[PDB]
Amino acid sequence: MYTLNWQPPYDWSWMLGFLAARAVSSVETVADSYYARSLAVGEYRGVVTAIPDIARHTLHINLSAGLEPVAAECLAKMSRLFDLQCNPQIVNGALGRLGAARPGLRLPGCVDAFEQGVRAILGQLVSVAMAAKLTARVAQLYGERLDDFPEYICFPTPQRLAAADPQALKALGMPLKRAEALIHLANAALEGTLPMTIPGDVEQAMKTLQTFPGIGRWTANYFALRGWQAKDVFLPDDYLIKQRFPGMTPAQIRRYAERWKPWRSYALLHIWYTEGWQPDE
Amino acid sequence: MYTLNWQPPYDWSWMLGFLAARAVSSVETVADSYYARSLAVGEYRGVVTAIPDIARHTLHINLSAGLEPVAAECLAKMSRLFDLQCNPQIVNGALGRLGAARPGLRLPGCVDAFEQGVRAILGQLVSVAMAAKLTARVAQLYGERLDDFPEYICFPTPQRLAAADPQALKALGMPLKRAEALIHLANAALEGTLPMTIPGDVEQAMKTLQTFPGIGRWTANYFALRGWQAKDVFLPDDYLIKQRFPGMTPAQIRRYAERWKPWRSYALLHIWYTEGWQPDEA
Amino acid sequence: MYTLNWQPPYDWSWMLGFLAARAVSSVETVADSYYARSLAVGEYRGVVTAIPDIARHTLHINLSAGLEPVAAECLAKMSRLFDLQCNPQIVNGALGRLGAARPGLRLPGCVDAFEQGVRAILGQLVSVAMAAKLTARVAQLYGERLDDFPEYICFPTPQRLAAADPQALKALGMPLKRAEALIHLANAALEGTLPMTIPGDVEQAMKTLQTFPGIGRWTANYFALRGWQAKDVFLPDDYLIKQRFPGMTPAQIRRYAERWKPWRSYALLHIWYTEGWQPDE
Amino acid sequence: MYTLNWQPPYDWSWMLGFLAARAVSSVETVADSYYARSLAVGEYRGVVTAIPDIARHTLHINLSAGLEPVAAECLAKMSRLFDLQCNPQIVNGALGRLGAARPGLRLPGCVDAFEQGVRAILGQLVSVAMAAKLTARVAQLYGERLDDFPEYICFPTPQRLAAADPQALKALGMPLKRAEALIHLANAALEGTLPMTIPGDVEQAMKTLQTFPGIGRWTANYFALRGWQAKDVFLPDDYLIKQRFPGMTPAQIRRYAERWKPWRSYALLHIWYTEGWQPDEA
DNA sequence: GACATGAGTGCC
DNA sequence: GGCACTCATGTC
DNA sequence: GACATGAGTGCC
DNA sequence: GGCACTCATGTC
Repeated sequence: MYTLNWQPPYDWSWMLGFLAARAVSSVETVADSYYARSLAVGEYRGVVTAIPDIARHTLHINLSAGLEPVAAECLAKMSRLFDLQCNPQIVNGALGRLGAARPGLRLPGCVDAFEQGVRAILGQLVSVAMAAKLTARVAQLYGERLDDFPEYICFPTPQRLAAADPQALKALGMPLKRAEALIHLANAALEGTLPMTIPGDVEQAMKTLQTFPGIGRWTANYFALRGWQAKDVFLPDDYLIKQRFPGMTPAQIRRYAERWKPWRSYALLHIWYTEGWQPDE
Repeated sequence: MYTLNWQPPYDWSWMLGFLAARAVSSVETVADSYYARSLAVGEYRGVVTAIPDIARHTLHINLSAGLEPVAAECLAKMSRLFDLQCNPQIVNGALGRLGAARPGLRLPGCVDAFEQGVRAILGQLVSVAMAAKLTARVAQLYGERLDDFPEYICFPTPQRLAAADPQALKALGMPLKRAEALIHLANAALEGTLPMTIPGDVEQAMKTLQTFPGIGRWTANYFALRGWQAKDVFLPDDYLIKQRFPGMTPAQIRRYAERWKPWRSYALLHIWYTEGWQPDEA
Repeated sequence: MYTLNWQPPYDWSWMLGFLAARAVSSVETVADSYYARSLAVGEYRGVVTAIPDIARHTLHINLSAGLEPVAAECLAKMSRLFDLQCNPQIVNGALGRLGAARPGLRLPGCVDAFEQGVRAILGQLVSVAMAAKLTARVAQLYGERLDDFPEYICFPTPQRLAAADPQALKALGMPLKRAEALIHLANAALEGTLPMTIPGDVEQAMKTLQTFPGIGRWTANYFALRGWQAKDVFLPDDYLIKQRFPGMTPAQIRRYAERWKPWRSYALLHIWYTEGWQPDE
Repeated sequence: MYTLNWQPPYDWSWMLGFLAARAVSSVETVADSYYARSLAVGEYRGVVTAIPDIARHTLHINLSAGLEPVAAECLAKMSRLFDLQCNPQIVNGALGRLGAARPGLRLPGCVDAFEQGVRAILGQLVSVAMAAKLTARVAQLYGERLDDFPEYICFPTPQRLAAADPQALKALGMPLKRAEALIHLANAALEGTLPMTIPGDVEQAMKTLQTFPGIGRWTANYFALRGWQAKDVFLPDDYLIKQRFPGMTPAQIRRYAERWKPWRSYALLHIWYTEGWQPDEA
C-alpha cells in the first residue's frame, strides 16, 4: 500500500481505456478500476497494482514482495506510466480550445524504455488489437514467468531477445526485417547505447534513433513520446494524424503543430483520441 | 514524510561517514542523523532530506515543494544512493569472513549518473578530499542556485557544462585534458550516449565508455560501480587497492577477487574500509 | 626534348583551348602552339614544356633540370594529361554519329590526382573563370616558388593545405564548408586515402569519395573523369548535360547513356562540345 | 628502344641479384645482363625488358607491342622499380661510412603497389625462396596469361584475387588468415584504400595500413619500402636486422637508426647485406 | 589516472 | 610475421 | 510503417 | 554543388 499524488483533473477512464486496448495478455491486466502488470527491475520480479483513488487525488500502488526491495524504482516507473507529474492547469492553459474538452488527458508512458521500443516496432503497419496479440506471443516465448504468480509473465529482456532466433520470431507473425529490428534494438539495450531515459537533446537522440535497423521517423517519434515521455513531439507520418489533416503533407502538419509548442505531445493525444477533429481555416 | 523500508543491518554511520567525506559544499549536507542535498529532475528542482530511523529500519525522505511533481523519481534516486535493495544475508554470506567486520556495509550509489560521471573524472589522480574541492568549484561556477533555498546550489547540468569553455574549467584547477573530458561526457548525456541506468551488459558498456576521452579502465570501473551501482566489478587499478595487495599486478589482483563473485563491488568496499587487510596468507 | 606519339586524329586546338580556359595563373601557360606548367614530383621541381608535332604524330616534352631525375614519372604525367593512350578508332567507332564531327576528341586528364581533387572542389558552382581565378589564389598563398623560374609556382601540396587555416582559405573567397573540404582532402592525401590512380572498382571508389565532406556526386564524378581518366562515367548531374537533355531527369539520362558503355566518359564530351545535339524522343 | 638515365655508381650486380632471388616464375626473368617481366596497365599487356648500359649510364627499356599506348607509364614504372632518380652522392655523403663499400646500392622498388602488397604478405614467415614459389603458384592461377608470349602471365589483378575463394589460396600452400589478407588487400585495392603511390605522411599511412587484417608493422614497413619506395623507413622488426643488432629490441634499434635520417631506407639495405655488420660498441 | 609506448610471451 | 595480451615506463 | 529510390526543393 | 529534408512509390 504505497501512494502517489497527482494534480486534478485526471481522466482515468481515458488513461486506462487506452492502456487496455494495447494491453498485452498475461503481462498486463487493465480493469475499469485498476491496472496491474508483471514487472522486473533487474533480477527482482513480482507484480504491480496501481489503483487510482479519484476521491483523494491519489494513486495507491501495491507491490509483490519480490519487488519490495526495489519499491522506489517500481513506484517511479508507475509515475512515468501514468504521467503523475503533469499539471493540467499549465498544459490546458497553453492549448486552450484544443485541450478544453478533455482536460484530464495525460501522456500514456511506459514502465521501461526497452519494452516500449519493442512495443513500438511491433506496432508498425498493423492494428492495435493485432499488435497487442503479436506482442503477447513474443512475451509468451521469451518472457520469464513469475514463480510467485504463474498467471503473470515478464516482458522479454534484451539479453533474452538478443539470443533470439530470427525465424523463431518471424514465425510468431512478423516480417523477418521486423524481428531483425528487434534483435538489434535488444543489443543496443544491452550495451547501454539505447537511451533508457529522456535525453537533453531529444531531436538528436531521435535522429540517432532513426539509424537503428527497422526504426524510422514514425517509430522514433512514437518512441520518444512513449519511451522518454517527451512532451513536445508529434507524429505527422501517422495514419490517423494524416486523416485529421486532410491533404496536408507531413511537412504541412509539422509546421502546423508548432502552435502547440511546447506541449505537442499533448496536442497530439488530444487530436488522436478526438475523432472528427480538423485543422483551422 | 515519504518512507522507504530496508533490510538490517545497515551501517548508517559508515554510509554517512563515506558520503560526507566526498560531499560537495553548497550542494550537499551530511550530519550524523540525516543526509540532505539539492536535486533536479527535469526542470523540477528543490531539496531532498533523508532521515534514517534505525529503530524502524526505515528511511524518511522529505522533498521541498519544488520536487513533489516528481516525488517518485526522487525516491528512486535516493534508494539507489543508499542501496536499500541490498539484502545483507546474501552478500555477507557469499563473502563471509570478508565483510563480517561490518555487515551493514552498503554500496554508495548516486542520485544521478551524469553527476557521478563528472565526479569520477575529477576524482582522477587527486585525493578524495581534493576531488571534492574541485567538484565544488565546478559546481559553484557552473551550477544553478535554488530560489526556494538560496544557500543550496544544483549540480552543473549537462547542457550548461557542454556549453562551457575548457579554459574556465582548466582555471579551476585541472589539466586541460580532464576538462575536455568533462565537456565530452556532458554531450553523451545530451545525446543520450552515456547510460544513465545500469545497462544489461556492464562489461561491454564499460568497454564502450573507454572509447570516451578521459575515461580509462579505472574511471570506467568506478563509474560503473557508483553511477550504475554495478555489484560485480572490482578495481585492481585503484590506488589503495594495489596497496591492499602489496606488490601485485592488476591481472593477478583481478584474478584474485574472482572468489568474491558476483559481489566484487562489495568485496572491494570491504577491502578499502578495513584499515589493514592483506591478502589471505595462503 | 623527349618524344611521345599519339594515334590520329587528335584535336590539339581543342585540347589546348580546354586547358587554356581552366588555366591557373602562375602555374600554367598555354598558347595555341604549346602547353607548359610547373611540375613537382616530391622534392623534384621544374617546368614541363609540351609541344605537339601534329606533322609527325608526336608530342615533344621538354623538362627543366630539376625534374630530370624523375623524367619517366613526368612523361607519365603528360601522357595521362593528354590521353595519348587513346585510340579514336575504337571510341569514335563505338559512339557513331555522336563522335564524327570531332574524332580528334580526347579526355583531358591531369598532372596530379590531388591537384585535380583540389580543382574539382573549387570548380563547384562558380564559373570556369572564377574557379581558375580562385584556384590561382589558393596557389599564391600556399604554393612553392621555383628558383630557376620566378614566374612559376607549384600547385600547393597536401602537407601545406592540410595545415592551412580554414579561415585563411575562407578569406580567399570561398564558403567555410568549402575550405574545410580542401583541408579534409589534403588530410586524405596525407593518409593515402585519396586514390591517386584509377582504382579497381571506379563505382565503389566514387561512393567512398562522397563520404568525404565537401564531396558530392558531381565532384566525385568530375574527379573520376579528370582525376583517374576513368573512361566510363556519365554526368546527368552536370548543368550543360542536364539541358542537353531537357525534361529528362538524372535517371532517364543515366539510363540513356547505358547505350554508350563502356566509353561513356567520351560520350559525355562529344555531347558537351556539340551545341546542337538531341536524343531520340 | 626507350632509354632512361641514372647517376653513377649503380651496382647492377647487386640489384639484378636481389630481384632475381625473389623472381616470381612466369612473371619475371632475370639474367646477369637484363631484367624482363610481364606488365599489365589496364587493358594493355605486354612484356617489359630492361637492359642496363653501364657505358652510356643508361637503362634501355624495350616494350612488346601490347604496351605501346601506355609506353610512358611503363617507363615511369620501371624507373621506380630501379630507383633511377637516386643521387648516390647525396645519400652516401650523408649515410657516411655505412655504404662506402658499395656506393652503388639502390632501393628495389616495384612496378605495382598491389603486387607489392601481395608479395610483402606472401613473404611473411617464410624464406625468400618459398615466397617466390608461393607467389608463383598464385600468379599461375589468377593471372592473365599473355597470348603473344605464353610463358608469361600477368600478375593477378585486384578484382581477380578479390573474388578468389579463401580455400584455393590456402591450397596453394598458406594459412587462412594469410589468404583472407590478400582478399582484404585486393578489396582495399578495388575501393581505393590501398595507397598505390607514396602518401604525403608515410608514418601515418603505415599506422593505417596496420589496421588491415594480415598486415602488421613489419609488412606495413616492408611495403612502404618496396611498394612506395619511401627512402626513410627502417625494419626494427625483421629477423635479419635483429641479428645485425644483437641483444637490442625494436625500440633501441629504431632509436639507433635515427642517426641515418633522412636516408634510413638505404642504411637498411646496406646493413641487411653485410655478413657480420654490428652496431657501435655499447 | 589517462594514454602513448616499449617489451616481453605464447600461439596460429 | 600477425596477433592477443599483459606488464612497466614515462608526460601532464 | 520501414526503406530504397528517384525527383524535386531550398537553405548554405 | 553539397546536403538535409521532402513527397511520392513500390515492396516487403
